[PDB]
Amino acid sequence: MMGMVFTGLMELIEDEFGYETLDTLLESCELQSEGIYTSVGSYDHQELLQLVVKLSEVSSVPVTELVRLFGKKLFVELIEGHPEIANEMKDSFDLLSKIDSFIHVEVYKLYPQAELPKFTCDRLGDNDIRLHYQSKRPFASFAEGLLDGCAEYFKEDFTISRTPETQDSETDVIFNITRAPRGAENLYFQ
Ligand code: HEM
Ligand SMILES: Oc1nc(-c2cc(-c3ccon3)n(Cc3ccccc3F)n2)ncc1F
Repeated sequence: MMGMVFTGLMELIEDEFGYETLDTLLESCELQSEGIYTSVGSYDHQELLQLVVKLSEVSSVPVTELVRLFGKKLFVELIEGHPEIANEMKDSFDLLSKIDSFIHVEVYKLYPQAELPKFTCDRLGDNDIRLHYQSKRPFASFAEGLLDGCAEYFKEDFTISRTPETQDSETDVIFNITRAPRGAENLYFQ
């Protein structure tokens, strides 16, 4: 995921502010080749970061506020990119129990330039679910951008939380997904 992440980013700055602004972004990153390929490569992580820090100084958009909105655009692009991937899904909850089984397994088999960490899923009940992610590069803001984007297309109301034990720790993060009434809050505390 790097060639199509560039596609979403180019389309976002061109429509939101202009092509002149997109021109400045291009100037910051010198391009040896054409500069716009297709999804099939695999650049560095700093490459994406360089275009992110320029987007944080050119539009004055924070790296966290931009990571949220960016998550929404690219995720719905995949929905309109794989029509039968949407048909096979039944709900966002089922989506959580399908992410590790076939979604990232089918891609891994048909795309060897990607690598994934460990994923486990415990079930506490109906209104509580737990997702454990073991990775050395855990960005909570990025994860919320993709999970909430999915709940954006469906228009549901799920809330992704986190625990304080690994709240400020890396390598392992404990997430808590809770199904709220969808129209109630401040029922208990915290
Ligand atoms: C909400 C749905 C999904 C979740 C939560 C999810 C989550 C992830 C995570 C956590 C990463 C790596 C991010 C990181 O560790 O920093 C990732 C990467 C990737 N995802 Fe997804 N993904 C989802 C759906 C998709 C979809 C729709 C596609 C396409 C079929 C897809 C293709 C990939 C590929 C190939 C990677 C490899 C790792 C990378 O992005 O660098 N993902 N996904
Ligand atoms: O004219 C167009 N406008 C938009 C658009 C639509 C929304 C929106 C409206 C309701 O919720 N989000 N935004 C807000 C926004 C989103 C992300 C970044 C900056 C932003 F300002 N931008 N997208 C395509 C167009 F062709």
